[PDB]
Order: sequence, then structure tokens, then C-alpha cells
Amino acid sequence: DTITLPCRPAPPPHCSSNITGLILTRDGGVSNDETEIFRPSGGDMRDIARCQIAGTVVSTQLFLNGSLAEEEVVIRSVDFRDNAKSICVQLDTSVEIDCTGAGHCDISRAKWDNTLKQIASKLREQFGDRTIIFKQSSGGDPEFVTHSFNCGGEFFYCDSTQLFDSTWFD
Ligand SMILES: *[C@@H]1O[C@H](CO)[C@@H](O)[C@H](O)[C@H]1NC(C)=O
Ligand SMILES: *[C@@H]1O[C@H](CO)[C@@H](O)[C@H](O)[C@H]1NC(C)=O
Repeated sequence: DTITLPCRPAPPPHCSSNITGLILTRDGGVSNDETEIFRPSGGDMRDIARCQIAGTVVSTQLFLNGSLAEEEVVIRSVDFRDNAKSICVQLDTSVEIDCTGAGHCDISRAKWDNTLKQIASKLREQFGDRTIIFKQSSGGDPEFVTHSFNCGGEFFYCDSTQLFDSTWFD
């Protein structure tokens, strides 16, 4: 099985990338459900220091191409206790996005799931034994809410509401 994310306009095949990390923002679990909600960020991915892992392509939410870890998912922040501070996520293996040109870029469901199992068990190291909920960016504009990227001089905007709709370790 495969996660089919629609994008506008129809991304060319050469815009296939590797996901090598992502910026998350805890809202975070503010007055108790024994949970933590995390959402992908809509902010500039260079407006977050101590996450100097981006290569060349301009994006939001995830890092297309760019730097990987030595061989364990590494999650960092300037202060996890402050929810205004974004969380840097750097992978160890990259999940490939295959843009076929029709209108959607595709992700192996199995690859994502286990990239999510590792992130959540890393977040669970920092914050402890609590439910890690992955959810959609909660707005701002039609830009913010999507995974946007630059490829061939143009911006493509992908409905990323599928990658972030999970709960781990209830
Ligand atoms: C993505 O994944 C691996 C990372 O080592 C790389 O060897 C491969 O060439 C990359 N392919 C694409 C399409 O990004
Ligand atoms: C990322 O790297 C691959 C392999 O070099 C490249 O072909 C692809 O176009 C890059 N992705 C983007 C969005 O430019």
C-alpha cells in the first residue's frame, strides 16, 4: 500500500525527492489528556536554528533531500518545554516521494508508518510515557496547511493530510 498525496499544480516526475527530516510544533498537550499533539510546521524551515540539516530545495513541513543522521532518528529543540519553539526532526533513513506527474506524489505506507514509530519513540524519550498524536497543521492560510516545495522554478503544494493523522503509544 501507498499514501497518495494530491498536489497543485501536477508535480513533474523529476520533483521526486527523499524526505530526510521535518519540523514539528507541539501545541502541545496544554491542560492534560496525558497526550502530546504534534503538527507539521508551516513556517520557514530556516527560521529554526539548531536544525542545520537542509540541503538545497526550498520546502515546508519536511526536508526534501538534505542531511541524514549517523544512523538513529535525532530530534532536537532549543527548548522542548516552550511550545513556541519548533522541534527539529532528522531521520536516519529517507522515505522517498515519487511524483508521477498525474497530480499526486506517492509514499510507501510501510516506510512512513515505521518512520513515525521511530519519531514517536524519540518524542517519548523527551516527554515520557504519554500518547503521541500526529495531526494536521491547524491553519493560517491555504499556505501553511500544506507541504509546499520548489522544483524547476515553481511551487507545488501537496495535501499532506494523511502523513499526520495517527496516534502512537496511546
Ligand atoms: C533517495 O534515497 C537514497 C538515499 O541514500 C539515494 O541513494 C537515492 O539516489 C535517492 N533518490 C531520490 C530520487 O531522491
Ligand atoms: C533531490 O535529489 C534528487 C537526486 O539528486 C534530484 O534528482 C531531485 O530533483 C531533488 N529533489 C528536488 C525537489 O529538487
